[PDB]
Amino acid sequence: EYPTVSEIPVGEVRLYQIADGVWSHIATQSFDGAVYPSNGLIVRDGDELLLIDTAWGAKNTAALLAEIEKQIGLPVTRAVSTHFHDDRVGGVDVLRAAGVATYASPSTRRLAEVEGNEIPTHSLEGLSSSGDAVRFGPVELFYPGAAHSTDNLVVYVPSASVLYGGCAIYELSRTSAGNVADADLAEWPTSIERIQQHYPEAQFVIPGHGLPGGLDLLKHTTNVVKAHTNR
Ligand SMILES: O=C(O)c1nccn1Cc1ccc(O)cc1
Ligand SMILES: [Zn+2]
Ligand SMILES: [Zn+2]
Ligand SMILES: [Zn+2]
Repeated sequence: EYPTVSEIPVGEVRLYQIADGVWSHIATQSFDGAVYPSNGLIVRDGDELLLIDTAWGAKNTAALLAEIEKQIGLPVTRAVSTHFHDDRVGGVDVLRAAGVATYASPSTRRLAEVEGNEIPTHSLEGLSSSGDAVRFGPVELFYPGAAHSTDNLVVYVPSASVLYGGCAIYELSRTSAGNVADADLAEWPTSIERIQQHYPEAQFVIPGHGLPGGLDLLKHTTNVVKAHTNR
């Protein structure tokens, strides 16, 4: 069973194997009195690991590295942050001090610097235009267009048919929008459409928060976004 927020003390990290050589990591963080679960991804690349997104803070990200060594035992050599918010880049300095090469799009690096969030060291080129895709080792990176944020990327694992949608995709159990201060409401459903059209073969779909599912998370997200648009 997939872990939920009441099962994870803030400061601890769970791993959940999705497929051969593909895990999610789950952590929790408090914000404005409430506690929120958050996902990232781990993809085996030969005898090293590619990390997708931090565990939302320095403390959680150190625990993330320790759980990975405990349960997997392979080195995390590169990390990709899928947008500039703290649940994606919070902990980047911990990754760098551990010798992880940290990556993000120029768009994400630029926004992180303006917000005051931690800044991934390396730039991911070739992703500035909606529909752009580039290979990054064992995954494909895809920029669907602005949605939850103007810079959000999605990540696809072709060997396992795992689509990591990040925060542009909502879990089915989430029926209201949430933190859309930085969203492009007008373009969000169009960007989701681009994800559908580019990865129709996806078997598993991982949201940035909550329970994985299939491609029906995409239509669900469109519904929730349109309802918030019509407030
Ligand atoms: O929406 C987001 O992307 C986000 N990032 C940090 C906090 N949130 C809001 C949230 C709301 C409900 C949840 O189950 C989980 C998260
Ligand atoms: Zn976000
Ligand atoms: Zn988020
Ligand atoms: Zn729904």
